[PDB]
Amino acid sequence: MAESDGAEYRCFVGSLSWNTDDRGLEAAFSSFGEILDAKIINDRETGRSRGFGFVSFSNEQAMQDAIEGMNGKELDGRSIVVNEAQSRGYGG
Repeated sequence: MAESDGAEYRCFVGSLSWNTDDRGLEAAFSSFGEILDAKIINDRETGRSRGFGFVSFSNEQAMQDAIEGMNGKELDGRSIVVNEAQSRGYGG
């Protein structure tokens, strides 16, 4: 099977803060399957969080059973949103 930038299991995770990082969303998603990455983004000059990033899985079943359950859950004291991040990442 072809794992490409068009055909990977990568999705967006919003909730994060000046207290939360990629480790904290990885620890909420690691219970579904084996993680490839998580990203947390801020302006490192300004000290200002975007408060989101991406999470990615080694398997599709883990991504889809997560997303269908994840809508409106609470991580690190904040309410979350989930959607796919493949086409916005590919830019096509």
